[PDB]
Amino acid sequence: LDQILRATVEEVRAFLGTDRVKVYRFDPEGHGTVVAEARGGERLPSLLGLTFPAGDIPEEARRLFRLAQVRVIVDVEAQSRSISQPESWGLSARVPLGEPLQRPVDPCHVHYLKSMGVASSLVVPLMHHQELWGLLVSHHAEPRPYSQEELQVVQLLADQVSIAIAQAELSL
Ligand SMILES: *[C@@H](C)[C@H]1/C(=C/c2[nH]c(/C=C3N=C(/C=C4\NC(=O)C(CC)=C4C)C(C)=C\3CCC(=O)O)c(CCC(=O)O)c2C)NC(=O)[C@@H]1C
Repeated sequence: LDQILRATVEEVRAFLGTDRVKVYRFDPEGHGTVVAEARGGERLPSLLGLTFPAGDIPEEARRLFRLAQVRVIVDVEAQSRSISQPESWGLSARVPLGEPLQRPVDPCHVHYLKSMGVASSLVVPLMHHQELWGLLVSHHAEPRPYSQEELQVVQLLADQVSIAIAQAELSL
């Protein structure tokens, strides 16, 4: 899979022409690693082989990817801020998403991206069945809204990729 996932990121970037796009594999201990990444004009350094700390994503946000499978970051210019709430109570996957066309990320995450030279990035999850295997994400150094039609291409492409993770898994 590590090999296939590598080629998958090469085709993805092409379709989305995104400067940088990487695949994120989720481990059972919460830790994840980068097994796929592509850079345009060496503009963005390589992070391949680097391990990211799960602490980067508590759990509430991670659930949304498995519950509603929908999350995107708007132009850091719009300064969108996110925060926790006492109401909590997450919504099941049985009921409709009922979420805004956009998702704000707390300031602590805003800078994290800014420090990465990212302004607007789309986060498409890679899952199979009821479990989550990994997470996909595209980085754009410029504002660019998404369309329902174009959204499917990528949103679907990811689903087609997540499916590869499942079928290929049987191999190993
Ligand atoms: C600050 C106090 C906390 C923190 C920030 C933080 N990050 C998220 C969520 C995400 N962060 C990323 C980052 C990445 N993009 C990549 O390309 C990669 C490697 C391939 C990473 C790791 C992503 C994709 C997410 C998920 C999207 C989302 O916004 O949920 C959060 C959660 C958001 C929230 O607060 O609701 C936070 C807080 N990092 C820390 O260590 C602190 C805990």
